[PDB]
Amino acid sequence: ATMTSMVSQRQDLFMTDPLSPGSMFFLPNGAKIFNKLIEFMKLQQKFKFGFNEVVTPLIYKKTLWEKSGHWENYADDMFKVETTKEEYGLKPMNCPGHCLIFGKKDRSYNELPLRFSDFSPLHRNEASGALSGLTRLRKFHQDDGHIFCTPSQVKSEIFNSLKLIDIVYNKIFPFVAESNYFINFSTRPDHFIGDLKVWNHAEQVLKEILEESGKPWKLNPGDGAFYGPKLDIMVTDHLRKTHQVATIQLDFQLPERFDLKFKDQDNSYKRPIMIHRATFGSIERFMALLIDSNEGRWPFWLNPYQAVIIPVNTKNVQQLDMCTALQKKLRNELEADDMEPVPLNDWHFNVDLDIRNEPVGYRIKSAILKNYSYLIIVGDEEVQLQKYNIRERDNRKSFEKLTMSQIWEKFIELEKNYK
Amino acid sequence: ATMTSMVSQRQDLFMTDPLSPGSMFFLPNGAKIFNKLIEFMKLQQKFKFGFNEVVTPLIYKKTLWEKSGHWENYADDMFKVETTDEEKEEYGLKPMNCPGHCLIFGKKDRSYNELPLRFSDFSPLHRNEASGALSGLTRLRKFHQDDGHIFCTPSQVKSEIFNSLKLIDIVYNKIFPFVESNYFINFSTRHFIGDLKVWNHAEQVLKEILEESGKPWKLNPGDGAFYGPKLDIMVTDHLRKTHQVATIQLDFQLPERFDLKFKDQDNSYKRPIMIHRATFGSIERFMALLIDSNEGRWPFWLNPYQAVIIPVNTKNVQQLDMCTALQKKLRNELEADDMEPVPLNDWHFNVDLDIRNEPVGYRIKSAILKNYSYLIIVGDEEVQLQKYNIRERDNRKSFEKLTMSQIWEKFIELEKNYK
Ligand SMILES: [Zn+2]
Ligand SMILES: [Zn+2]
Repeated sequence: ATMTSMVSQRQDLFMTDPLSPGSMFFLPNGAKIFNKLIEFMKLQQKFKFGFNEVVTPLIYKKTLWEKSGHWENYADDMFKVETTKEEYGLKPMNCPGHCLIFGKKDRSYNELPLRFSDFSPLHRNEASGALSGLTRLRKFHQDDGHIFCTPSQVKSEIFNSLKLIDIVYNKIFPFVAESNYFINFSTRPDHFIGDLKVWNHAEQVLKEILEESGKPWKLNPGDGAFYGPKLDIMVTDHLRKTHQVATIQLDFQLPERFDLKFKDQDNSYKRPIMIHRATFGSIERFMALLIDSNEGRWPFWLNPYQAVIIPVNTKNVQQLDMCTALQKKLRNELEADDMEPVPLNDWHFNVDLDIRNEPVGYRIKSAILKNYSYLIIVGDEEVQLQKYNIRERDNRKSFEKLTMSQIWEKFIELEKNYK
Repeated sequence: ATMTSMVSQRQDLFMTDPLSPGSMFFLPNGAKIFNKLIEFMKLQQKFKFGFNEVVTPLIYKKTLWEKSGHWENYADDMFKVETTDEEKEEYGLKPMNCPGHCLIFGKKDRSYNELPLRFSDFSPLHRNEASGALSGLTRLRKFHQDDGHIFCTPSQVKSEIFNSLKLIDIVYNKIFPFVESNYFINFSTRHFIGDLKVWNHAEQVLKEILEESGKPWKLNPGDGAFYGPKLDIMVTDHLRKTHQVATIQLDFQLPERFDLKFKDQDNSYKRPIMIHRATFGSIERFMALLIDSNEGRWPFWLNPYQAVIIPVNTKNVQQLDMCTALQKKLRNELEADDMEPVPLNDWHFNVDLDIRNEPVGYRIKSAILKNYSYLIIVGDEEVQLQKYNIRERDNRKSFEKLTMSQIWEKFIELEKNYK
């Protein structure tokens, strides 16, 4: 039994049905987690690193995949469909579409760097025994992106693109001069395409980046790719298992095969440099890694169960009213029979309430096994003192006596700073 | 419509390519509108009407659609996926999310206190029509429907319906005043499963709720051939055209056909009554309606271009600084070289800047052309008084001279009103 499957069983995160083999179901909780990760990524891309989200078509004509050469390339690794017969097929990747977007209009050097980002679902057909859990899948969401820029600025872009990664694995996340990840730098093979000039410019720029990075990097000379240099992000498990999550890969083949052009400052037509960018890699896979790392214990913001309120006596009126009040505040929800709707950027916390008639210790225990980030209990003392008893799960000495307000502000100041 | 296409051309909303007929290109501005509408509906369903978002797989075995009953009537325009060098069980693509949610409900044992249990699905849908039957935003192959379903005991039914109507009364009766009611309803009983007197009982409860409604309504033979009664919500067009924006279905067939059950307080298994719900319907279509009605006039909430700053003298440093100050301090963007992450719920505004060297009147030339919702101008008097000149979109005369913070607070208090 995998850790993933186990945590899913416990928290009701995921589902799998034979009617849809290899395709992942997301329950309301897995929903919350997924959507939250995606939201974080979106904010970071749009409001910091300058990416513009687009939504591309899921399926394309055979002729398109033939233009990119990914038709014969992906044979049984890609699904297919027939139309009323042109023989359409489903996109394993976002690349060709994002090339079309660039090609549809006349581009100028002043629009560059032009960066696109797409969260659209991706379907890949793999052997019935090849796919296991979230790591190897059929239908999987990936956060993609592409940078179209003049060579001069390439370095800068790479830098920024790495910074994002640095913020993800080395800052916002646990599990390991001393950093979380190292980098595999993949140089030119013996057989390649595209002029060697821009090739060496690229490679040199990269050598400079990694050199001044401070992060450790393996040279891995000569492996991949005929369309140009790669960078693989490597993070190691607490179990010592080494994982490649995201990859930054320059592509010289698509610009030439899709014939993309941009007006330069010298008023001549030059072909733009394309950069494949990923961070979370496979979102499902990323969630996998997170699961294996935290074994089901989520940071306060990502946690499907943010906190729980337990009254000492189920039949105690004071405690009941107090708890219900705090809940109603923390969840921040509006009645359905009402009219006025919910606004934007208003805070909402899950905050379940246990009304079960069992003993206090029982709800404590069960709620602990349930992973809740914060346990808030109300006894006689809590009632008389008009406060709440709150604790973090991962420490188990906190026990702060806090007012509704103070709690609200604490959770807000939590999701604001993440962690 | 050449309207939607015109607005798409001026605002850079949507793109189309021969290589993908039926699939719409969503790129950055149209994607902004899209994602924002979707976000609104999200918040509303989640923190108000008590819905849980889920993500179902795009691929399902033909066996599923068989067992559901869609493999017969709706298999006509449905799309199939082979992708098999061997069997080839003939997995079909999902035009609709109906069966998936039933799978989700039936997966785990449930009881009476888990109801009403409401899901929602924003997952992409592909329905294949004739090559010429395609209207650009009206009918596509690939589109996103808000969908959603409800599982509740009979006692809950009326309740769940009323609330489900309230949601509508938000979007139409309130939010969008495109034209004391903005809508009227329709009717049902068009191959069905079960007893005739049972379906007639459903028509009795639905007619009973419409009798208790207080809204205009009509009748019709052919709506919702199955699994039971229904209410079609029609909107009178800009000019003399009635459409159907959303549909509310009452389905007694699926619960019995998928063998769904729960445990009533008496500890006996009863068959749940499910309600198919929709509000936005097709988001491409709804978006089309919006485009036609508003012409590219979209309010400050939905607007891709939220505003523009005009430096009456473009070569003046004193004015420029006061401009960029407002820009940077408005969009609230962060440096790309920082390790500083973009927080959540932090406000952001598009608020472009025109440094083009021309007469100020020419930079005002296209503002209301590009359809900016506000026009901000900085002159000498604006620097001396340390404020900005704000001109309202639809107000040809009235303007306000406001400090930065006032523009901030103003915009925030605006987008919070869904203005
Ligand atoms: Zn790519
Ligand atoms: Zn349905």
